[PDB]
Amino acid sequence: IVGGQEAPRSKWPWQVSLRVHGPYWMHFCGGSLIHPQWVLTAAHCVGPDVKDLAALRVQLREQHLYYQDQLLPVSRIIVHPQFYTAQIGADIALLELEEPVKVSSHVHTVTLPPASETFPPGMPCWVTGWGDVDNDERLPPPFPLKQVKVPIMENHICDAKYHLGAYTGDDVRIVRDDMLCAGNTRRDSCQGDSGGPLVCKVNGTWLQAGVVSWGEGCAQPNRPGIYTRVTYYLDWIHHYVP
Ligand SMILES: NCc1cccc(OC[C@@H]2CN(c3cccc(C#Cc4cccnc4Cl)c3)C(=O)O2)c1
Repeated sequence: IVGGQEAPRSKWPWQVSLRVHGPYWMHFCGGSLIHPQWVLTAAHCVGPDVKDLAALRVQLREQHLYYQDQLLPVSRIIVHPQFYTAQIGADIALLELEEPVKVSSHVHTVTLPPASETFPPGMPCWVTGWGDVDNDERLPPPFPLKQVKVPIMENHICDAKYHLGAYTGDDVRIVRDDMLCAGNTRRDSCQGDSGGPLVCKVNGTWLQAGVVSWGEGCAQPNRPGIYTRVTYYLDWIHHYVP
């Protein structure tokens, strides 16, 4: 997370950390709890190549990475079948936990948006994670969960931005309809936040608008952060999640 601050302990009870086996179980992506047994994340965190489930664990909301881990194994990794690269799209995946977790005020699910919600510029939205705090700058110990409020940019304006300083013809769409843009040169997600949630408060309820997906670096001019647009994948999600 670039900009913003440490999250208060009561916030973002759905945030999870994805861990890969090594000298220690290291954080490499975010996710969100959408059902007591299911985690939503980015396909690029776990694909397109099939990896060994044994080498993956999920950590539910904690204030600091690593201190008091309770790591959870995964029974299934379901990756959207359209996925092969983040720039193309369908950058979305589901992890089924081996057990359903218990929920409380401290750890619970996020609400998914209705098919119709567009998330227009000016909506209050936050992205959260334990990712880089600037380009090639990791989150320092003790690894607090960070949050930042990010401004939504309409897709067409984001797409135009992405064409500035680029050779790509204006009619070749880079920022696609199944994607969403947010952030600026002071506020953004970054490497290590991938797969985590962008949430917007709508009529008093937090809805997950986006999954952290890609962008050119972090907080760079004319290069807002790009998120998988959750509304586009609701039917797919509901094929697996009760
Ligand atoms: N700040 C959000 C965020 C969050 C999490 C991970 C993030 O990046 C992870 C990786 C790094 N990377 C990347 C690296 C270098 C250059 C480019 C570009 C471009 C471009 C420019 C103009 C027109 N067309 C195009 Cl395709 C893309 C990317 O795409 O994914 C970003």
